[PDB]
Amino acid sequence: NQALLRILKETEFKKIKVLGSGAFGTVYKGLWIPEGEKVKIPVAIKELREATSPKANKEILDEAYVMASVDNPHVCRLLGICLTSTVQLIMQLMPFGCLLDYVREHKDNIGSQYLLNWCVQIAKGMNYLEDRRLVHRDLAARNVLVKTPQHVKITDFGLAVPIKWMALESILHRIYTHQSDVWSYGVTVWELMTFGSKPYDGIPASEISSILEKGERLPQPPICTIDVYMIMRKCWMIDADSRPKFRELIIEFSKMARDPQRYLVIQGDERMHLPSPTDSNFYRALMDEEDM
Ligand SMILES: CN1CCC(c2ccc(-c3ccc4c(c3)C(=O)N([C@H](c3cccc(F)c3)c3nc5ccccc5[nH]3)C4)cc2)CC1
Ligand SMILES: Nc1ncnc2c1ncn2[C@@H]1O[C@H](COP(=O)(O)OP(=O)(O)NP(=O)(O)O)[C@@H](O)[C@H]1O
Ligand SMILES: [Mg+2]
Repeated sequence: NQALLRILKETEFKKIKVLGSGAFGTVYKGLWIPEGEKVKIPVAIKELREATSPKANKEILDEAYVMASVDNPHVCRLLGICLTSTVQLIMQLMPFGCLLDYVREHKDNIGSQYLLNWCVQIAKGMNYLEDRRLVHRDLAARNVLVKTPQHVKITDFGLAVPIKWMALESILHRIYTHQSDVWSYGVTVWELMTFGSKPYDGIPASEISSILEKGERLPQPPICTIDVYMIMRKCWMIDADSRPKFRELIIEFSKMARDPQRYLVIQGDERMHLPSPTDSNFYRALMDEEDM
């Protein structure tokens, strides 16, 4: 459906403030000025690294239409594109940022309820991408965006190097499947349970494949019970077909989310903020009106 990707003019939007960069380009906080109107609508804008040719832009558009066609509460959708020399991409602005920075800044105030619900939502989004036959290839806490504290969405999928998030067969044989995404999901969960720790911190990326082949894995986070750690370890099995399926990950984390303090051991957990019905309805009406 071509109607899901809006082709924008350079003159109808403006970059306002840089937000960061990653690997494909630089992300800005921007404003869309609807023509003939007086309003300023905040947007996110990604300007590509290098300028491109009409041929490479066709490759861009072909993938852009796919990323504009997703429809799931836990998966971000691409909204627009500006075909300038350097192409500019447009999606919804998430004022809370990515989940990695969120858990790092709130590391002393995040309860077991939020952590397990984030795992559920990430698996729900990943299960949708598999249903659409879309391989993520870059699943990580940095590519999980926070719309509201109770609602996260996965982003930056389908962009065919994050060595420390890749499955062993991706490092060794550039093999990317939905089962290699499960490995990245396991590392993503590890990031959340360590409140944003860098996986294999201090180990050179050139040696990661060596340590994985000989049997070493990311260590058990201090707040994790053995039940949670064994899920992460199953995501990191050498046989890709032995790793759990995302639909299985949804069920298992939903079970643990029903009794969070038995599976996560967090200091002050009984004193952390729970999602209130009053808070969730307020958040929805102001920032998050989608179906759910
Ligand atoms: C020879 N030459 C090699 C490279 C070249 C090329 C370059 C770029 C894209 C391409 C095409 C399309 C997307 C991306 C990137 C890319 O990074 N995207 C993110 C994405 C992915 C999935 C869902 C979603 F909502 C967003 C994203 N982050 C944003 C942040 C702010 C504003 C807009 C944003 N858009 C979408 C494809 C091919 C073509 C051939
Ligand atoms: N729609 C958005 N709303 C708010 N912040 C965003 C949005 N898209 C991206 N960002 C942020 O912009 C910064 C740069 O994003 P990006 O260029 O994708 O880098 P990255 O995610 O760190 N690297 P990569 O793994 O390649 O995607 C990060 O801090 C993102 O969280
Ligand atoms: Mg990203």
